[PDB]
Amino acid sequence: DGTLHAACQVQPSATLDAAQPRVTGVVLFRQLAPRAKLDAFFALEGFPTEPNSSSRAIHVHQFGDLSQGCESTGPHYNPLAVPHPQHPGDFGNFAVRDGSLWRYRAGLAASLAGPHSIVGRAVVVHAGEDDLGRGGNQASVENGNAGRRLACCVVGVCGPGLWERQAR
Amino acid sequence: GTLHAACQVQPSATLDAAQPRVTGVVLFRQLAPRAKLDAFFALEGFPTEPNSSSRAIHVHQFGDLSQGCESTGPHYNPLAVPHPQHPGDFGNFAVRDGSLWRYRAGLAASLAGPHSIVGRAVVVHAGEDDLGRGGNQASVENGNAGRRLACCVVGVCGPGLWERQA
Ligand SMILES: [Cu+2]
Ligand SMILES: [Cu+2]
Ligand SMILES: [Zn+2]
Ligand SMILES: [Zn+2]
Repeated sequence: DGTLHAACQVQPSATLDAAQPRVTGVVLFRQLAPRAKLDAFFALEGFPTEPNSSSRAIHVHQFGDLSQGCESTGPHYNPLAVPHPQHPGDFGNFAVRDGSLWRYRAGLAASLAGPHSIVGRAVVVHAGEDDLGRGGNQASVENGNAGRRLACCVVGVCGPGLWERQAR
Repeated sequence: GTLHAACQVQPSATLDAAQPRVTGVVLFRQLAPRAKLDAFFALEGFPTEPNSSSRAIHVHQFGDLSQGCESTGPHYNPLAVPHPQHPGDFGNFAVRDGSLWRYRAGLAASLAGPHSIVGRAVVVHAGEDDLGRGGNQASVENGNAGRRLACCVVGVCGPGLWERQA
């Protein structure tokens, strides 16, 4: 009703080397009301199956600009000028098992509405684990040392269908 | 403050093997929240015969590429008006030798406000928009512009693309 829905078709970065994995999938967002915390769904494939598991970071980056693949999306979206991992799109780490990632998350800080909306911004999936600001360099407090940008998408307005169908 | 947006046009995920593969960029610039929108279109990949052709580009309701361009919904119509008065009804563009290149000023779409096209879809079609003059119901809903070939989700971007791509 006042519920907001968004979607993001994660696709490999245009700038990848042949050696890098090619990650594809979907991120869905659902926010029951403007003041509500964000719910999300993440389902990705294309990670290496050996090693059989890994931890990978996903965040929101400032610009839905895929002109240089994921590189052109800019830094973590940071409308309140705070350190990582206080950015609204700091979604954290996700467990990859046998090449796949499948996870719902709730209580996210980001919004689909208002001045700090992530609609039209980028979701970026990284090669590495987010150290959550606990590493011993400046990068830790910018991006969590999450490493190379594997795959990304622009967050789009969508209907309720995708979320309803996925939930079943 | 000026707003800029970009849309990285790519072939639909759901094309068959015999359809053309159209790629390129649409850039947007809005000087103030209630200014008319300026847009730049630069695409390639159209069939090179017929050497000349006219092809429609529109904004569709949903930035949803789950089914490629098919899942982007109908034309975005926040102000409840018939085709071709939708804000993202960009009209027909001259394609010559596979390519399309055009600047349009003073479009009645917005990057700001409740009716923003940010996060919606730009869709490039195989045919020409009949601009509401086709003589049937579809004509005043979508202009009978044929199949959806290529699309993208409109993204917030910095000033750089607009300065360089012109
Ligand atoms: Cu990131
Ligand atoms: Cu269209
Ligand atoms: Zn961050
Ligand atoms: Zn229309």
